[PDB]
Amino acid sequence: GKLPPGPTPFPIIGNILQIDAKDISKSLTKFSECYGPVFTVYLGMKPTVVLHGYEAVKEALVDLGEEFAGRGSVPILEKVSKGLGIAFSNAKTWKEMRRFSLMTLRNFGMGKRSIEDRIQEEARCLVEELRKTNASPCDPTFILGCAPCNVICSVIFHNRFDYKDEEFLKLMESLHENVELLGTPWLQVYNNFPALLDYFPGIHKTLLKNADYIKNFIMEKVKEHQKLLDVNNPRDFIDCFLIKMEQENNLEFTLESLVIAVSDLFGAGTETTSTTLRYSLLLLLKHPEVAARVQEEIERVIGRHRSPCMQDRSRMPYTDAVIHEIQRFIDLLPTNLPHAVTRDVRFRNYFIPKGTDIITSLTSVLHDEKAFPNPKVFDPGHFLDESGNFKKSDYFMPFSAGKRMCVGEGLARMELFLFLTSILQNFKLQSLVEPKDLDITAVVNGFVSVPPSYQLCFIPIH
Ligand code: HEM
Ligand SMILES: O=C(O)Cc1ccccc1Nc1c(Cl)cccc1Cl
Repeated sequence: GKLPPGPTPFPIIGNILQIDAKDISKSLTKFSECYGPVFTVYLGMKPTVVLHGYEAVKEALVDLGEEFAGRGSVPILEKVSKGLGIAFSNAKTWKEMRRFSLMTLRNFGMGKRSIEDRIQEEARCLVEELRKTNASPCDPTFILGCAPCNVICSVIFHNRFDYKDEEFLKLMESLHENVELLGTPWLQVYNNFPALLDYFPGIHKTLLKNADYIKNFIMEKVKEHQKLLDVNNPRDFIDCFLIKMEQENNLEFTLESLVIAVSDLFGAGTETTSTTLRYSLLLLLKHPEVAARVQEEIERVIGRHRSPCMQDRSRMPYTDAVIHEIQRFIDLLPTNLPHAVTRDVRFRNYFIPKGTDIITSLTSVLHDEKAFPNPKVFDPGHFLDESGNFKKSDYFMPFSAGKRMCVGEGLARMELFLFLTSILQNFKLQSLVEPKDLDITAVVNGFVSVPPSYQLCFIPIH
């Protein structure tokens, strides 16, 4: 019996007034200092168990993986998914979509053209459009959003779009707008106070219009794929899904579920990778010696006359340590994505009833002071041994862990490695201000820690 301890909840509104509206993780870490690694908080009337620290997070997500494999409250967004898709689905529907997606999203899961090849083509397109900035000051937000989005287009539709393509920009504008409107760390909130929906219908209204533009953009391509389907040679996510439908026995596979599953991948993989890439460049501007050392490794291992490839990563410990350090340092999703227990569970000396929402503090793992000495300081050394070789850490958990762990983790890491090295191989980064005046403090917008706005010049290396 009994839920974990926690701050005394004021009637109806819960612990809201005790949580920093700008930085919930910071609040969760303060609560943990006086309630321990496992505590409860109220985002309204319903209790939410918070897991803080590597041991608690790992014990639940990994050791008790099935119990914590549920997708917690994610209002509106969960509703547009209609219990289908991957991110907000649960039980059998989730299991089948996730299994299908993992098998399909392998490097060579969709024919002879690997996911790596697709990312390499995009890395070249990214370098080309950066050349078009002609070494003038520019905000990289747009182009850095296009590349990741195009990578997903390539793996889903087997097609990429020009960075000036109307529908594509629209897709990104529809994706962006939708994630912005439906942005908040709590998330559990829209499943609580209905009066707020009417006070601020703006956030909830355009979603049907744009999330439908997304669903419509996708459905349109699906129809095109059905006419060109080759059962012996599927070349993208859609074909593989269409084949799974043709033969089948699976009622979980419909054109409706395909559209939603594709919406999820786009939603989960576009903004995260884009933000990480944008934050990467900022950190390189902030610590130019890091950028210089990565370039030294690029020249020595890859050289100047060929595109970087995944095989290069194992031979580039410094660059790998830098990519790991960027993800750990930026802590993209401070509180992960909301989980929920799939059944009554006795976690340690506490009892957690089925359906209870769970929040895991990834910030507490990624910034553990013992696993990463001086955790608030950017230092690739956190992933380097005394001999300059790459050093793994069980605390490197930016993609989460367990049964719900990021489905596109492999794809994301390839994108970071190939885009960053292709960028540093072809350009020197020049900031308008000195590193000492460069703001690198993140501001959590929705679920994501985004870097402050900045501009830079991409000076071609020749
Ligand atoms: C730097 C980029 C990325 C980061 C940091 C990231 C991080 C994460 C995290 C922390 C979660 C939540 C895990 C949980 O519930 O415990 C997640 C979920 C997910 N991610 Fe990513 N992600 C990134 C890129 C990608 C990409 C490129 C794709 C798409 C191909 C994608 C697809 C997914 C999906 C489908 C889920 C939901 C999985 C499920 O509920 O079973 N992610 N991601
Ligand atoms: O699913 C979407 O349409 C995007 C979306 C909206 C709200 C909350 C989460 C997500 N996707 C998502 C996922 Cl699945 C993991 C990490 C980060 C993000 Cl933004």
